[PDB]
Amino acid sequence: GRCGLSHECCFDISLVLSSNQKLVELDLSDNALGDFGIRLLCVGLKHLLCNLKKLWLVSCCLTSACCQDLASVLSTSHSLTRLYVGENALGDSGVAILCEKAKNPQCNLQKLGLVNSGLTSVCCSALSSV
Amino acid sequence: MASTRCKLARYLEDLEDVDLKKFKMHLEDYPPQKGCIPLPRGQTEKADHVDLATLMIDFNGEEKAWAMAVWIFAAINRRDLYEKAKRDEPKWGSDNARVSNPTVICQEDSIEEEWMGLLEYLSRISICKMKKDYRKKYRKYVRSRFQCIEESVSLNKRYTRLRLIKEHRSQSPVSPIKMELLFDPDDEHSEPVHTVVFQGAAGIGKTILARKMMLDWASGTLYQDRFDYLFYIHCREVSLVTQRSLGDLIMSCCPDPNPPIHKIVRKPSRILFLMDGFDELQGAFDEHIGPLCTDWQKAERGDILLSSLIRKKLLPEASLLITTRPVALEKLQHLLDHPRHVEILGFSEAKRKEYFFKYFSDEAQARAAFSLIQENEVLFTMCFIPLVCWIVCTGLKQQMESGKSLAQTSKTTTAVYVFFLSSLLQPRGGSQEHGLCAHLWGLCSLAADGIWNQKILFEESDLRNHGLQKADVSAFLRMNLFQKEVDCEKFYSFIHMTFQEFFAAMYYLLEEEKEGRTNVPGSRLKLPSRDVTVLLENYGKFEKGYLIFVVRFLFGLVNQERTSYLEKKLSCKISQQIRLELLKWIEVKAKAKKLQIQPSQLELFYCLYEMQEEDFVQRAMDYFPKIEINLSTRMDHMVSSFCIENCHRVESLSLGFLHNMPKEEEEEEKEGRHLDMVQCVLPSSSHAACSHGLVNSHLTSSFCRGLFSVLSTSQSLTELDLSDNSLGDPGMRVLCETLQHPGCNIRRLWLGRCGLSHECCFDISLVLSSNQKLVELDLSDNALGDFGIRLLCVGLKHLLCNLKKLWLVSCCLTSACCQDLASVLSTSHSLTRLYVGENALGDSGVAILCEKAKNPQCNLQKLGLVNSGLTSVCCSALSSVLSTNQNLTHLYLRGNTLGDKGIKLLCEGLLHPDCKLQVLELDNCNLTSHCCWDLSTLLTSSQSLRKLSLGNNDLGDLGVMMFCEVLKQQSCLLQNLGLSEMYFNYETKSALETLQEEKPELTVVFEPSW
Amino acid sequence: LSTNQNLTHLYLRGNTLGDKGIKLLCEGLLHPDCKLQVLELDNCNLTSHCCWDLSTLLTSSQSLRKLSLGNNDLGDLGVMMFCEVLKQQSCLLQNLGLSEMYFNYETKSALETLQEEKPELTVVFEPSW
Ligand SMILES: CC(C)(O)c1coc(S(=O)(=O)NC(=O)Nc2c3c(cc4c2CCC4)CCC3)c1
Ligand SMILES: Nc1ncnc2c1ncn2[C@@H]1O[C@H](COP(=O)(O)OP(=O)(O)O)[C@@H](O)[C@H]1O
Repeated sequence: GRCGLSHECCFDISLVLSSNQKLVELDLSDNALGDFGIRLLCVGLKHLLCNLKKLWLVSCCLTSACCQDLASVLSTSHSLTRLYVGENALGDSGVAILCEKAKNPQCNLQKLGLVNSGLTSVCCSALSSV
Repeated sequence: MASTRCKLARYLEDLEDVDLKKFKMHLEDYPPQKGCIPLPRGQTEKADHVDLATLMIDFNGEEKAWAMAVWIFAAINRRDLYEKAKRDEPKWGSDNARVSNPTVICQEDSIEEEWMGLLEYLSRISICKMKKDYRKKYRKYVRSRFQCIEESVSLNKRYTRLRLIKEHRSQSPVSPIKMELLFDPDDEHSEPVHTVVFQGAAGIGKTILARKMMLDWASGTLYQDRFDYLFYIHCREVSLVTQRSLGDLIMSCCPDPNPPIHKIVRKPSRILFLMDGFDELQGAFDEHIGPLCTDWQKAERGDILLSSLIRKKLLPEASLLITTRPVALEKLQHLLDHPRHVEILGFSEAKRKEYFFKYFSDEAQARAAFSLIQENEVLFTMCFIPLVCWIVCTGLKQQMESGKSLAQTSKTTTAVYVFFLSSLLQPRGGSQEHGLCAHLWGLCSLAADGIWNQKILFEESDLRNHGLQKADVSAFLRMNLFQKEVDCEKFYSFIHMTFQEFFAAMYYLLEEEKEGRTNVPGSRLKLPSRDVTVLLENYGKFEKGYLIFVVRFLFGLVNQERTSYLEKKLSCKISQQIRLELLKWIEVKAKAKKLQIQPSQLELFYCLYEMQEEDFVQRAMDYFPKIEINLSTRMDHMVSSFCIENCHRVESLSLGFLHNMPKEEEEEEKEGRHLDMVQCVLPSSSHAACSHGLVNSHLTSSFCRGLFSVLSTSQSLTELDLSDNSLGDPGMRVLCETLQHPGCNIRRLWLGRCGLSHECCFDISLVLSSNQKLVELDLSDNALGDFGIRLLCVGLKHLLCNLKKLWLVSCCLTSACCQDLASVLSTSHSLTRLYVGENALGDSGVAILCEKAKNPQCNLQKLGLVNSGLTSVCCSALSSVLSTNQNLTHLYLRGNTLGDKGIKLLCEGLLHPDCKLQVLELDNCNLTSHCCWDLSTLLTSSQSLRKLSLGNNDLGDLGVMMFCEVLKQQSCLLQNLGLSEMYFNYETKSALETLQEEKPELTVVFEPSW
Repeated sequence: LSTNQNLTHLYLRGNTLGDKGIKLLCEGLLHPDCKLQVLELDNCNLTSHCCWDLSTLLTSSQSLRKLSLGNNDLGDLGVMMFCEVLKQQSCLLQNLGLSEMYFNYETKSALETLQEEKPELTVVFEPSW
């Protein structure tokens, strides 16, 4: 966390997630990476990687786009227990995808970190059903 | 005699420097004569001649200042100045002074109060009165000719801020410049520029815009008040052979009983002519007619008057605004230079609703009808070019006067027109006695003559010839709502030129009222030929208005099923044989000549789009594998998408900016032509600047999803080109999913010179993994970087042996990527050619690029390393590469400095017999005569090489001489040699031709040779 | 040119004539008794329009050997007719020189193939690869 990493690393970190498997927790908070990074990290999250339960990704200067990416992995993730994606630039538009993924019984997530994300009341109608 | 200061300054110039010093001292020490106050020492010494004269006047007054000078000239003994001062007595009026607030010695002094106004009124008599008389009149007059009928009664309420993307110079800043400073250039650039032109589709509203633009500025309205006059001229009244002067043209706008034109002949470039519709110009017009016009008042020919006006040779400073039809641009564009092209677009989705906000009076009228448009998306995408929206709202409005709307069946532009006619011909048309179908033919006959004889303004003079001048046409007039009042004097006309061209197409199918009617109103002659082949033969002529809609509407009309139960007054086998005739027209165009004025491929695609149902359109679409089109709006994207849905097996698709497609020449094998640099000239750093701040919110995931959905259904398509396209990474993701489809079948894909980056390279790597059947990729000139190379490599090594060539030049690549390119080539099966030149690899980068080439698995053959920045230090490596590689045969190195030290190793690099080099490029390599002997020795001793290039180097007379010894050594079984770009005298050429004459085996070429 | 039995060469590069003048040039060699073998018309301010006219003479003229026409508005359509010149077997010309105008692939496209087809005529394209 809090380092200066970016997307090229996220390619390398995605390869690391694919090869370690025994890795159970990762903190990338406060690292200014963006969305492409989330795309590559997701192809990592979905290969020999059910064991990953927690992921810290706050303040990574992430736009809403990444939400399309976070949905698909969570749409297939086996044992992702906690997610911390707050304080990034997702917005109510971004979470509109983040609520679609949560309808399935396969969603083994337990916690959700959305503090200071900039969301408004319009997004509550969605997560209420979630 | 206005200024005494200037005269005193001239006398100060006359004074010698010693006399001037004495004059200053005397001015500072002036004695008290005639109440004269001496100048302060600092002011006198610092002041120049002009300033000192002003300071002398300011200190005491003009009369005292001159009197002081006369005394000083005598005191300084400047007799000539003293005599001149006595000889010349200037008038005491005053010079220009920045005393805006008057100041006097008395404490009360003076102010900018009423006194100023009184003085101004006393001295100012003509300027203000003349300006006032010229202004108010012109303004109110130009203002009251566009309203107050008892629909054209409110115009500004019908504004919209219509789109105005002004063509950026055709070889990013926004600057919409809609109203304010639209004529004004950028910083300086071109201050005296006068010509601006508007490009818009037929029916956009360019005629409306001029009326609005007049109406805006016809009240000042915070428009270009720094511009004095505007001149509206629509070419409906203007015709050939008129022999009328500009003043006659000017007095046409405002018929002044006492034309002040002598005062209108004032301040050129302060007056603007708003010329309207080049399409409206009817008749022949030579863009470079022989006779020339420069006289403003001479009664000259109508086209000649315009000719001088368009060339601005008459009235050299007059500004001009010309609404023009895009198809007619080439005439004026060749005619006139530096034209401010302005693309104008119709209403958007929301704006179309906002038009109904202007139009409709109730939501149940507005909201319900508009809701129908959204469901009818084919109509909705057709709801561009606001004229069609006018048809939509008006026609539906009338339907509400009788019933409820439906799907409206308006899937095509023609379907919009005919549905409008059906509601139009409701009350009296149904009865046979008052059947207007024969009268519909009557107006169609008039419509046909409207362009066949170029008389839009037929007037009562010709309507009586074509039909019932009083009784019947009055209903049609009231149905057409405007046929006479536009001219306002006596002439009669039509609503718009689309209607005239629409009815012109109808008469062709109606067999001219069948062959069993006739009954002409005196028209035994002047019948345009019922044949349609002549229509395509005169197609594209300005004499006939380029005949777009006439031909275009024919396709929509001949829909058999549609018009069968719509008209039952339709054509016969004549239409069926017309289709074959029209089929032949489309057939010949693609096969015979691609270079014509503008029979565009998309323009034909518009035609086939109107003609629904598969087979005829299929035969026509299968007449061209060369599809090179440009797109501007959803409708253009839709018609292109729909037309390609037909047929299959199509070879090549082309899109994007284009208009020039260099720097992408394929070489294949055993070619005499290779890929060479172009880089254009003008893109420079502007291309990179546009790639970052492009924005373009009007371009989205749409405009592409549908079009590429056709490509996903390619059905045995092979080649796709996307060069120069402004397609960014999101569109690239859509294209990659499209390619992923098993049914894409695409063989080659070109995306060079675009603005792509690494996110795409992730998507392009996925595409390479999924297509496999892709055999060639061009990513040249795309600023991507190295991460992209890393992702592209994991792509190159999965289900991807088939890829043989890859173009990656100018991709702003650093050396790092070389570590990546090595590993893939260390494992690549069938990568035949590689182009990675002009990137920032350096000798450090190629140090890896040589390591990979040692293995026998390296099935590479060509190598593009031109302009890569490499130096001699890297030659020691690649020298060993060539001997140890059994497949490389070509190497290109033009523009890269090596020097003879590096080239020395190159000969050793081919010294080994197991070398398979056939082609080498060494032009502009910074090479000298010294190494020429060394390389020549190899050339005789090497049999594998075929062609070599060595231009732009220090070959020298002695060096080029050895090529004769090469010939004298019969081992010179080379195939080609290319030298160029160096000036020499006769002897270099002298041996050249003789040995070229002697040698037919070797194709020696000297480019600068005669 | 018609009335002279000895003149065989004329050089006119850089001199503006325009297609109106060049139109008469074809007529100027229309007479069978013309003995012109070399003509220079590069940089003559010439357009594609007259290319058809001069081409007609080229097929119908046997005396001419070499011609130069660069730095003029030949156009894609105009340079195309040189293929029809080849397709008209009467094209027993000895050389042809065009240069100094940028075009896209199609101009070069037919060039090499017909140069490959034709060894009789020494067609040369200076800016060609
Ligand atoms: C790009 C190219 C060559 O096709 C082109 C550019 O401008 C023209 S044009 O012919 O002069 N103008 C029009 O065609 N306007 C128009 C259009 C449609 C439907 C209708 C109209 C007029 C009323 C119905 C569909 C899109 C264009 C052609
Ligand atoms: N800004 C606009 N607002 C509303 N309607 C418009 C506008 N511009 C054009 N129109 C419609 O277009 C028709 C006239 O178009 P016109 O100016 O003749 O286009 P063009 O000059 O391209 O043929 C009118 O019936 C009008 O309803």
